[PDB]
Amino acid sequence: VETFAFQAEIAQLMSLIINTFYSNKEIFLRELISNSSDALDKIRYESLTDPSKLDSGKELHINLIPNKQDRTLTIVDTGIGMTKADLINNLGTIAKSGTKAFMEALQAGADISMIGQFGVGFYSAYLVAEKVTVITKHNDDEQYAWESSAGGSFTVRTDTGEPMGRGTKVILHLKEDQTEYLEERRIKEIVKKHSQFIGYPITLFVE
Ligand SMILES: COc1cccc(-c2cc(F)ccc2[C@H]2Cc3nc(N)nc(C)c3C(=O)N2)n1
Repeated sequence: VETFAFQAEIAQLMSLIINTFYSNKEIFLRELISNSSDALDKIRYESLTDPSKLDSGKELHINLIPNKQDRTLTIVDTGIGMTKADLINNLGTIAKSGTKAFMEALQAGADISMIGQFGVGFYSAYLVAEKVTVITKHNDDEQYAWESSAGGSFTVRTDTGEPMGRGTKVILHLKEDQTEYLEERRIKEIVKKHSQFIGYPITLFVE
């Protein structure tokens, strides 16, 4: 298990998300579904010039899986996935610029729901989760588990768990007061409200 420091700017963003009073927490789901959709668009387009990129799985979809026993909501996609370099180097580079812009927008009167416009919507997971675990597999790289409970550090390890083919699984370990996001009716309401035109099947699993 390797432990890494977030860039100061990203730690600052995470603290803002965790600490700011903001009741409209439900937007985390739209942000993660949007990320999944982008990842699916990316593998689909790449496969037009290299069909072998789908050898790791042809089906392009999103699953939402609540588990009341574990108190987790998992968002699974069969998108492009992330390499180790993405997790430790590349995504932090884009996150730095997006965070700066988002901060400027907030000072000028924007609100937290607009986070996705700045390309850093992933961190909205921390509106509802005390810990986020991400399992990811990109073609030609290993399966990794990324994890963070904020506090300025994240971990990465090679994942020896259930092989996933290709894609990303975001596992939200929900805060004690955010268990509404495990309820079928609530998730259905939110998907209908904010994610109705996503161009991939979204299957809401039941418990
Ligand atoms: C999903 O897990 C993680 C872990 C660390 C950082 C990010 C991240 C951060 C950003 F600022 C902007 C974008 C991302 C991710 C968001 C993402 N989600 C999904 N489902 N799939 C992919 C390929 C990505 C991706 O390419 N980038 N995402």
